[PDB]
Amino acid sequence: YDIQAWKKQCEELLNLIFQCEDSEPFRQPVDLLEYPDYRDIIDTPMDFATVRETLEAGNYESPMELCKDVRLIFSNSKAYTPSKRSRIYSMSLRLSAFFEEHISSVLSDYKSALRFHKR
Ligand SMILES: Cc1ccc(OCC(=O)N2CC[NH+](C)CC2)cc1
Repeated sequence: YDIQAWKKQCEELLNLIFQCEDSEPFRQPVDLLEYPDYRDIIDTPMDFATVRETLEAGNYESPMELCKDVRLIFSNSKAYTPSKRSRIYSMSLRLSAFFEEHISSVLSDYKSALRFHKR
């Protein structure tokens, strides 16, 4: 029933993701000196520090908005990878499975709490 519970649930999930070795390439923006053509392929860079900062600033209204930004991290990895067998893309696939496994109840609980609020 708690309409606000998603925020701490997302903070905790972000903490687990930061602790995970698979999040290393995604903890800060992609290095434009290392990948000089990055912005010719990727329109909207996104990373987990930006997600965490947006959440802490009180700039997400729902866990759906947070989930859209996290999914953008993974779609940017899929778009920039030169191959399906690349190291960073392989890490993003595992991290995405972990994120999706944990975010499902956060989204369901929030949507259920909002429906209860409007019963
Ligand atoms: C965001 C992104 C996504 C996929 C990439 O695929 C190539 C890769 O994973 N590497 C080749 C270059 N090494 C220095 C690191 C390993 C690279 C960057």
